[PDB]
Amino acid sequence: PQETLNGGITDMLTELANFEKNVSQAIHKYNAYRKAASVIAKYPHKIKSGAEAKKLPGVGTKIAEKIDEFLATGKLRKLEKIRQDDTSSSINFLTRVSGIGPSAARKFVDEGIKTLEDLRKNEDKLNHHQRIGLKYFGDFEKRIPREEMLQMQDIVLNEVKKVDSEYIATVCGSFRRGAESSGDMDVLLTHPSFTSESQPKLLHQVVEQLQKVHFITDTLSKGETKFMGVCQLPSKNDEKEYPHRRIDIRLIPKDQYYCGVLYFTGSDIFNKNMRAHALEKGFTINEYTIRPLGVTGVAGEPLPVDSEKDIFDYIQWKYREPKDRSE
DNA sequence: CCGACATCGCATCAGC
DNA sequence: GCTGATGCGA
DNA sequence: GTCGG
Ligand SMILES: Nc1ncnc2c1ncn2[C@H]1C[C@H](O)[C@@H](COP(=O)(O)NP(=O)(O)OP(=O)(O)O)O1
Ligand SMILES: [Mg+2]
Ligand SMILES: [Mg+2]
Ligand code: NA
Ligand code: NA
Repeated sequence: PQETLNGGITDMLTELANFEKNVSQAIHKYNAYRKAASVIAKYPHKIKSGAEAKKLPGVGTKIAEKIDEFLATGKLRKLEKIRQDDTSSSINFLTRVSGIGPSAARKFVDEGIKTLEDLRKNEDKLNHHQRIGLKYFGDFEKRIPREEMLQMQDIVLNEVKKVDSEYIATVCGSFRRGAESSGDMDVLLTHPSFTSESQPKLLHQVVEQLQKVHFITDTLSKGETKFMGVCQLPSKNDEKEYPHRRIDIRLIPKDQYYCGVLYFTGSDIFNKNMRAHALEKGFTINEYTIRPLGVTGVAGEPLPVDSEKDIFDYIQWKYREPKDRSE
């Protein structure tokens, strides 16, 4: 449905969502507000009353009232007030820095630190993730065009095969679904010598090579199975340098790779749909495995999976190209 | 009336 | 020192 | 905040 159809309402609900997470520390009210924002933004009619919207799953009494006040006054008093609030609005803002959550932001604002400049003055009070978050605050809220993503995929698949040609890597996320832009790069990785019933060196060697050719520039976190960091395309000729980008690389056992690929390909709402279909079918799907329920409710052993399609077959669903997995 | 609401790897903190 | 908890991003 | 056992 069109943007400014009920855009005024969904912006209201998303604002309310973020204050719940970042200021009130009420994570379930956060998800609640977003569930309503989502179900309304897909509703193909301009909403006339709070009662009209209350018919949608996720829209209860309190949001129905808020919609009324909005439709009648063009604003929400509680939201207007909380926007005015110097403490609460500063807390909400600081959480836009990756590494700073609802709790850290609460602390900074307590001891007087409210803005980016305040963060820049106080580097010694920040940890490694947060410094990188501050350093790339602007870049991180930018989107990545598919053309850049393709160029990034080139570098990654190249350097990975160059380390060891038996590696298997797949760029998942929205990129794999064909999207015209992406928020980050989600890379999945496996090797024929790494399974469930089974070398930690496998992930480290890939990160290292990518740092060598200077594709990876910073590191947020890194273990034996998951890498979170920053990456940048090399800049061409004398043209303006590319934004720094968020990139994830995680090493998955060969056994669990395609449950991994399928899950991390998304979309979000496709996953929950395909998890519940799926449920009436007597199977249970997580990111690792698919297991059979289970005549009382016991899970049997993990079932063998050697492609995405296998998992589609178990639950008797027609395989669907990542292109169509928007839900 | 009252609990569930997605889930997990990693960094750092709190406590011993 | 170690172990578990907590915060964080996704 | 919403839904439902
Ligand atoms: N809450 C959730 N429930 C089910 N799957 C989820 C999930 N959160 C993440 N995933 C799975 C499904 C997601 O598709 C996949 C990648 O996570 P992202 O990179 O955070 N989201 P995407 O890459 O699609 O879009 P973009 O990055 O351009 O903003 O991880
Ligand atoms: Mg992504
Ligand atoms: Mg991601
Ligand atoms: Na409802
Ligand atoms: Na943040």
